[PDB]
Amino acid sequence: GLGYGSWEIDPKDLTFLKELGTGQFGVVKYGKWRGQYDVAIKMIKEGSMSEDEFIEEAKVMMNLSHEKLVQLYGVCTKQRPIFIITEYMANGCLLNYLREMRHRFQTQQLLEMCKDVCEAMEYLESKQFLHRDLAARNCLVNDQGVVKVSDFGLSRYVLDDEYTSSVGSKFPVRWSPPEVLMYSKFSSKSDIWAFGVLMWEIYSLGKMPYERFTNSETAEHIAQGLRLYRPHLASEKVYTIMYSCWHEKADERPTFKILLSNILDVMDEES
Ligand SMILES: Cc1nn(C2CCOCC2)cc1-c1nc2nccc(-c3ccc4c(c3)CCC[C@@H]4NC(=O)c3nc(C(C)(C)C)no3)c2[nH]1
Repeated sequence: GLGYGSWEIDPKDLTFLKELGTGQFGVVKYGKWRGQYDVAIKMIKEGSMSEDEFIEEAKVMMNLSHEKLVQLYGVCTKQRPIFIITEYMANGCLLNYLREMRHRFQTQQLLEMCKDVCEAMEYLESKQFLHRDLAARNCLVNDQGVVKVSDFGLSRYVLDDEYTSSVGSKFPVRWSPPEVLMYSKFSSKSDIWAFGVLMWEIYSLGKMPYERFTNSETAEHIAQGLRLYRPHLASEKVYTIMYSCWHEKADERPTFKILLSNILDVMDEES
């Protein structure tokens, strides 16, 4: 009503029910909107976000819609802390889901998770919109086992130098290409490299990439041409696709449209 924009949700319409976890912007909770509809609510901790810049960008993010992207519903900005309201995903983050051995996933199921994420990324690529922190920890799973991409773009609004600096403790070193580590040069092709590492995470059931190395050692080894190698559950055809993401030259890595075609082809050959 009066005083609320299209983007704005009235926080008094929210009921808070459970805590889901804590991350870069603070606490995230599960709740209901108008006593009926499941939602997730990010409560943005004081000092953690460039708030005015995010609010202006939220207008662009409200127009991004795809079945394999976590859906933004709105924001609450007339009070602090500000809230970000999204679709609720009942089975939690992909990294923890992969690590639960009781699921005993079949190889067909693993390739379907890769396809879910590739569909989302092809859509963002079509709108020239980078994720910038693609990894299994930033994907979520719903009650039907469908994987969706979460928190795309939000890296631009983090005020913590240990996350933003390429030599900081929280920087995603193990998901980054050589030109990001050396010159901090981000592009569609750095999202491509990260997607290859995510495919490796899926087929490895959530092991840490380069698990015997530090971040510093990983950066040096990548520069010398070392790469991750084939997980036991990945076929030769699947490993070819993930490895194509790691070409030293950025312009020789595929697009997400090409990767999606390749994944569909392997599904037809291995199903
Ligand atoms: C967990 C969980 N368990 N369960 C069930 C499992 C079965 O038993 C009952 C509980 C459900 C969930 C669950 N559903 C969800 N739906 C929507 C969103 C979230 C969500 C998304 C992101 C984050 C969290 C939560 C919590 C930790 C921090 C994290 N990152 C950011 O906040 C952040 N990171 C960045 C960047 C990438 C910019 C650093 N920005 O914000 C959801 N979590």
